[PDB]
Amino acid sequence: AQNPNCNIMIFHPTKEEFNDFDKYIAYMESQGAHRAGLAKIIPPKEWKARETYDNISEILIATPLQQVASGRAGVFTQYHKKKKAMTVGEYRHLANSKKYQTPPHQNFEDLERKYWKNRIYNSPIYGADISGSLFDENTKQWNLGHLGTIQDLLEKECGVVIEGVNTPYLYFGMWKTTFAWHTEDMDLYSINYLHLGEPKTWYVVPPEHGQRLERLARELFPGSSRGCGAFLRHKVALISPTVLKENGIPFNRITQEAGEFMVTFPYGYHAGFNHGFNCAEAINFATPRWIDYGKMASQCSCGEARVTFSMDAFVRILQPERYDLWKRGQD
Ligand SMILES: O=C(O)CNC(=O)C(=O)O
Ligand SMILES: [Mg+2]
Ligand code: NI
Ligand SMILES: [Zn+2]
Repeated sequence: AQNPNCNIMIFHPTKEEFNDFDKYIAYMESQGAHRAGLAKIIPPKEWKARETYDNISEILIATPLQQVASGRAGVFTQYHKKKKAMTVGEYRHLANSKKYQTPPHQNFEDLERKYWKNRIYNSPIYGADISGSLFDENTKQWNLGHLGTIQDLLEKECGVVIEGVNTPYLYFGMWKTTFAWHTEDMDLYSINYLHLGEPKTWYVVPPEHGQRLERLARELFPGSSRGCGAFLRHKVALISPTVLKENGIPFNRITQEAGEFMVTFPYGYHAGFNHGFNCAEAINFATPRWIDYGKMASQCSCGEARVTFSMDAFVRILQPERYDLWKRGQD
């Protein structure tokens, strides 16, 4: 069995290997990359996402989100307070202000220490989940707006044509902006490209151990667990690496830098934080290997998770017994 310790793997495809996206995902899996839940892909030196980032300041962040924490430094939830719209140039200036900028630090490990010590005492503002793309239309390789759609994959594997669309999302971050512990909708893959700016640190639990994380989370967030049998679908709970280690939960960590891709694999729980002003693009995708994960994915039916239009068909076809309850939670 390849990668039996479930380490995060880093790949350096050549320009020739970068042509065929599906084939390269399958290659990475042949080497055991999925066992980690997360892989890094460093593009060939010949590749670029677009020519420059000099002309992005007028993009609008219609609903910036202030991430307010409650709890203790290593075990907390966050809620999202909506703020007034602002442009990317306005947001960048805000991120660089004395109130929000990255503190002085020695290296990524020192900054990680500072994040976990101090995150809860601040409320950073995240420009998350903005439909759009920064890939040039002429970029033919690993262009996150030109991937095969999940609806087409389901149709190819299962024969059933379904409604829905699959487009990318932009994320504008600042110091301490945080993504809570989660797997993707319907335990899909994700791919994330860090277009510009400061790094993003990731934590991940191997898919084969995801239920260990869920059991810890039920213990640590006991009111939330009573409220909902899949409350990590709410995307609000954080648990630090120190707490994970104290409770024997298997996990790994890695820092993504500008110009790098990360892939999350089906049922790979992940969480993390941004080092400073940055912009990422991400989208969900599927492969044949996903189908069995989609059929077994947990679902939130309490009302909190509320998701896209396109998840309806995935539940309806892959999980018909759960469909009626889940759709009630949507309405
Ligand atoms: O970058 C973020 O805030 C969160 N991204 C992801 O969870 C992802 O790409 O799957
Ligand atoms: Mg612009
Ligand atoms: Ni994710
Ligand atoms: Zn719920």
